[PDB]
Amino acid sequence: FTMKYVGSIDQGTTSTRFIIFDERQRPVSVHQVPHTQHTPHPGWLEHDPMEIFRSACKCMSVAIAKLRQKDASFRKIEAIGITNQRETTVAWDRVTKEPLCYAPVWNDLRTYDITKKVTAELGGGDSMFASKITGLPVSTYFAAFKMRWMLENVPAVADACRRGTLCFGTIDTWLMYKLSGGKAFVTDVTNASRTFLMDLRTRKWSPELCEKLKIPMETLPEIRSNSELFGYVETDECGVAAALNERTPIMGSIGDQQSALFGNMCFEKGEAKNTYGTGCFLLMNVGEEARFSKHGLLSTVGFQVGRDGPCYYALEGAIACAGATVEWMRRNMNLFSHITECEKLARSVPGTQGIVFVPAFSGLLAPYWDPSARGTIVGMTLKTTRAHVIRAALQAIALQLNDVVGSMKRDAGLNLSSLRVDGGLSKNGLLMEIQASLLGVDILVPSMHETTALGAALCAGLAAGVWTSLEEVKAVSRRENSWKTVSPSGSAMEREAMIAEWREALKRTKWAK
Amino acid sequence: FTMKYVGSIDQGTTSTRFIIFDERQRPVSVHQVPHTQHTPHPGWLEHDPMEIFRSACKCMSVAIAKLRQKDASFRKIEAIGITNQRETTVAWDRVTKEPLCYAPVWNDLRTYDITKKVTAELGGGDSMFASKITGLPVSTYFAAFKMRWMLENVPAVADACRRGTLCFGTIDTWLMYKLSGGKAFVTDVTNASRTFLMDLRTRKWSPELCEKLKIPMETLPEIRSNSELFGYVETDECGVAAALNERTPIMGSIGDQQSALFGNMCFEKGEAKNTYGTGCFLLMNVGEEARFSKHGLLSTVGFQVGRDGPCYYALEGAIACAGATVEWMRRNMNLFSHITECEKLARSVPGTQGIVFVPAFSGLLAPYWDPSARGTIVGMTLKTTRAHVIRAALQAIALQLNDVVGSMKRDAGLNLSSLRVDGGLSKNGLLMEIQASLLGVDILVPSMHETTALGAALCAGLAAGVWTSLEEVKAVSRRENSWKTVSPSGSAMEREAMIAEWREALKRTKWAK
Repeated sequence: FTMKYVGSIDQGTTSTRFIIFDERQRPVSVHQVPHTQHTPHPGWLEHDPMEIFRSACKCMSVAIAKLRQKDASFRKIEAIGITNQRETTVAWDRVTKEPLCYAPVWNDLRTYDITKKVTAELGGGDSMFASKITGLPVSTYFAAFKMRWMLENVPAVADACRRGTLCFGTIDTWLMYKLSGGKAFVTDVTNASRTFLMDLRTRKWSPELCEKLKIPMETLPEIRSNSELFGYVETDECGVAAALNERTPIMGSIGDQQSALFGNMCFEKGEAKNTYGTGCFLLMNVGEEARFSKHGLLSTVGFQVGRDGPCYYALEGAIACAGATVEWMRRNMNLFSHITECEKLARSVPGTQGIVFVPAFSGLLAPYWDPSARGTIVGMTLKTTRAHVIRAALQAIALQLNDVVGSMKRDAGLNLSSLRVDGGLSKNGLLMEIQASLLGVDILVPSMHETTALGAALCAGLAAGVWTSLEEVKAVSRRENSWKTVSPSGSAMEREAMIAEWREALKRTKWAK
Repeated sequence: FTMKYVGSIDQGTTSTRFIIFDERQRPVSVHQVPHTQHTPHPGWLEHDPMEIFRSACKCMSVAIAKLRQKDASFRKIEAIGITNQRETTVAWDRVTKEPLCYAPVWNDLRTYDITKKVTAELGGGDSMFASKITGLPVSTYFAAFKMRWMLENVPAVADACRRGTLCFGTIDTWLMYKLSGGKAFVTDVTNASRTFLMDLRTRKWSPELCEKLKIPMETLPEIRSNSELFGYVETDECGVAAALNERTPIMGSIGDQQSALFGNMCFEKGEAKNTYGTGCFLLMNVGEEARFSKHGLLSTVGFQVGRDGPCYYALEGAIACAGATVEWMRRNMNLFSHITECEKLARSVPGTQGIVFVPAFSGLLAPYWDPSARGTIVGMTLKTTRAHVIRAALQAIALQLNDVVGSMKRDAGLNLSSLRVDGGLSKNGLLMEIQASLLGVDILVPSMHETTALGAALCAGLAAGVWTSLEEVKAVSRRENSWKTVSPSGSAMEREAMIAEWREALKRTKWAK
């Protein structure tokens, strides 16, 4: 008949974007809007929920209008998916339809005290005590402790709970709620596994944990899968219902990192993806039976297509300062001026010439979690230059990623075929080359990199019949979107030495608790 | 009645200078001449003895001619003092009055094998086997080991020793020999305390040591004080005699660090000097009985005025990278552009906010000697900037001196009353401030900065009758050349946290082999 279009709302930490994809999985229109990073106290971070909602409406409004110019024919989007910064938690009132306060963000640290209380009083000192249930350890990261914090610290959230009018939700839940004009109150499986309130295997709330954590189960959305009807766009903000033309269904919702796992087509077990952002997130499909880590890695839902579809599980590892380390060398240290210079400088020298740079600015994590680890450089000499330091920082990222994959490989009980990679630092050739060398697998860099956004459109398109199967979805990707492989070149000696040098380096990073 | 003037030959590693001073201790005329750095093998360094000799003659000539033009009251130089690069060793012939080879320089590593032979066979493994005699460990620096090397590897030397036509001399001896036409074969006690052949307690050659090191006592100069008649300039190379016009006595000889100690007026026990060069050298006057270190510091003669006058001893500490650290951050790391900016950037932050930079690029020295230590930075966060890193560098210079000082304080059973500072990094006002807070004593910075050259002018002039006593020297100086006094200015708790962070940091710097 004619060209069909699916919409993705990509709700991130620093901004909101809306992207329209056509049926050949190509993004044809985009708009982006930043929202304000509220830091009321040191280590705290909150976002304005209404600002996020509007950013989303505006993005939808402009992308549509721009597409209308490119294709005077376009009329309707078949369905819209949402992908979102996870763990961030919105508190709101069922009837005023308004937020009770600003949403604490996933990396916010206000809940540190509640976090000690939980592991001591509830876990007897074991921070992993609920890990066979949720997949997670206790930390400031997860939704639940944000909910507790709002209950304990914000009068409005208190009354509203008493009155039986309190809604909690992650950003997918808030968005779907406000988009539908208060009609939908749902969350998908990937997002709900980041709350600390969901049994990972059954995919249902945990009465046990909501009791002990004292979150009143009536405050929580219905859980669903990543691909099925959530509701429709009813709303009029920024004139969106009118910008869409027919009633538009919402048919995809999925956490950003899992979305990137899905948009990179990591459909079978052992298939993995790393997103280099600020920021590194690595996820591996472990298959249909959930696996639990003996190394501190997270167990989480990878994705579930359909009310009745199979739930695939993931192991997840993170690095905090990846693209942040490059920004730091640039903006904080004046080691170079324009992002271009980073790779050029690191390839200017043959190697790091005895130095290690451990950029644990925010602590360690991964499979060696250490909060007191700090940014460290060792081994310098009067021959050491900034180009060694830059290459060192790039090596450290890849070596942390190596320890993570190495942990995953043992926890899942399987191997890594290859690593799909997206985000900023994957535009860095030297980074990818060192990474392949260490891992010893091929690394695939996608030309169309809007992968996180795509995963959401995939979920919504599959539900809406735009695509019929994972099979079709892959075949379209294979046809439409070229790739670039980076293979290992590491001569097996160089690799193993570099790891033991890095081993030693890690011993010198403990700084201050 | 008429203006009196004293001359100073300052024969350093990279060049030679002749500074004329008036009785106000003002420098009125200078001329500088470089000499070639012959580096025939890696780790090696030697100078052309004769090139050095003509450097000084020509310095004398031109400086004297310049002062006759610009000063009508100038008639003659009352006396000449020599200060020099210590340990650098010349072998020359008693009759030809020429050198048998170039002079290994203090930092030349050719004597390394002979150094391990000595500590293993004479020391029984203990490189300190002679420090209660010489104040020194076995090491590539000292003159004895350069002499042995020359007897072993240079035919003409071995031959000349054979014939009894051999002279050995540090640069002071060589200069005074050649300047006097060969009439004076003398050394000062400061330079002779760097040969490894002088018993510290008598200030005489140790027949025990010359035996064990197989140096014929017949090849060595007579030891004298720093201030007394050495000889007279008689040579006419470059017309010096003609220039000098009258007959001029050489009446000052003193190794370069002891001359900085003397030029900065450290006459009493507890007074110390630090030269902020590449490069840090700290010397403390410890009184009239030699004191020995439990921590690796060198014991030496500080100064002796008069033929058998009172001899003041000293303790010597060094750090390897100071000015070198500042150049490194500019040149290798791009942290700043002009040298101006270093103190500017370091000043724009109130503290280091946790980070420690130990710039042990070439190993650790001083009282925690470790050649495996490498340059290392601990405690960085994403709030850390170049400014904090600059600051931490400067702090680290001060911290290392504090360690050297505390160690000297213990060893000599005494406090530090003031530290007189000089060298390029002494113009860094913030560094000067951190060091005063850290030590808790006043830092004195002289405005007439030619302090190394002046110590030699003062030796010669005390002996010639220009200044009548040590007290007149101090009064003229206080009268004529302004000192800057820099006071302690912090809290004892900030001090103590800074020293605590530091000890910890040191613990993470081992890296090499």
